[PDB]
Amino acid sequence: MESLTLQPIARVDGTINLPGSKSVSNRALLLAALAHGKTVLTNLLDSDDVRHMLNALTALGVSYTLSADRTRCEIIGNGGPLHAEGALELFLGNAGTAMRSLAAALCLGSNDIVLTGEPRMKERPIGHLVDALRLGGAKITYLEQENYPPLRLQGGFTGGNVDVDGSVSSQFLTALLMTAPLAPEDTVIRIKGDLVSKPYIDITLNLMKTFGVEIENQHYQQFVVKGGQSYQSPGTYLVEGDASSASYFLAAAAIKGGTVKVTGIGRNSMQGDIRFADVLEKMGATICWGDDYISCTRGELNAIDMDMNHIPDAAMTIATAALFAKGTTTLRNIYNWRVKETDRLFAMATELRKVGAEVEEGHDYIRITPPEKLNFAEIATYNDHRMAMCFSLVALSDTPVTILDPKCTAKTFPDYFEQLARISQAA
Ligand SMILES: O=C(O)C1=C[C@@H](OP(=O)(O)O)[C@@H](O)[C@H](O)C1
Repeated sequence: MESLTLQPIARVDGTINLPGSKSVSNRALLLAALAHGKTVLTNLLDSDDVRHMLNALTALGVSYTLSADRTRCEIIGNGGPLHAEGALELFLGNAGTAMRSLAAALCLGSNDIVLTGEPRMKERPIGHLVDALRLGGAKITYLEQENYPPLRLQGGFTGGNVDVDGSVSSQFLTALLMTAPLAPEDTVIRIKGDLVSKPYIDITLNLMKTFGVEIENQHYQQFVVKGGQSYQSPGTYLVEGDASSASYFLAAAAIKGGTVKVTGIGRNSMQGDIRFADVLEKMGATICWGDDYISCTRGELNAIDMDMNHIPDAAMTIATAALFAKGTTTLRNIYNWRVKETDRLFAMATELRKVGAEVEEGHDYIRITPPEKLNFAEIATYNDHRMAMCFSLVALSDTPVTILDPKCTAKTFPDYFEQLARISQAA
């Protein structure tokens, strides 16, 4: 199969202009499609997950144009819920941000649409969201395994009292929050218990406000939404650079810099993953903040023991950075790594051991003891962009590393290796 071998990188230094945020991009596209008026999105991410959302909007009849590099999108708002019949099939790859949000949005009014995706997506849970949508009136059918896509959506979400489990994915609550304002009746969303990946809920509320809608957040345990609202185009909107994509470059500097500056995000960013910089600082790196940049400069690197529930995606980057730290690193409260692009706890533990680390794969945590020196390994990537990007960091040592299926980075960052190479120096 395809592979890429990275030669040892002696030092990293430079500036990277980040690709757009996948999280912001897909929310902005769906809201722009539902809104009244024309929205111009700039710095939109061009990656598989965004392309699947764009294809879905095209299939649903939404009109838009894209610039040559696909980062500028002029969307003609539908001025209300999107519709299709005939069990129209929308293929969503392994894009959770599209699968979960569209599963809820397309329950407004009447419809007959099927949502499906790649094999792994048919193994990623969605029952908590379906349960909530049904309590609000939606008719949803599991076409294969109960609690997982594919789904046949026949509409009917009118609002009301809806309970939702927030313990496995914040994407379910995000989906409900963006959908409820357009339902005819008011909706009260009660969180059953714990809420994981909380910062992503803040991203959703931020985007909804940009598109003209606010709701009552009662300490993240209950959300009161007024029905009968309409989203409105914000005019021109700048999509933040991707803070998760930034993690690899800031970590590279913490390991082998040099100073690496990423632009497109800064101290005012809405993304929870900018807090990844705080972790590097705790490990011994120096961080600089600007209005439109974050930079990291090599200091030292010491192991940490931290609850990473607030930054589950960027946290994976700490797992390979831990190979270069002094001491044993423990990342806790990351159970849902198991239900994402791949089971990330199994995958990370398996590949880390291949380069020499002693690793304890806990049920919802991972403990990593680095080897005195790394060895060469051919890294399996599990159709997971982040496994490829995380393991690229192994090359910031005396050994090369071979990454299988390097194009899997295209899920959120097609140009990843060219960008890592841009900051890679021989001297
Ligand atoms: O809503 C979003 O943009 C995302 C929320 C997170 O999922 P969970 O809430 O399942 O942790 C994150 O892991 C995913 O990559 C993107």
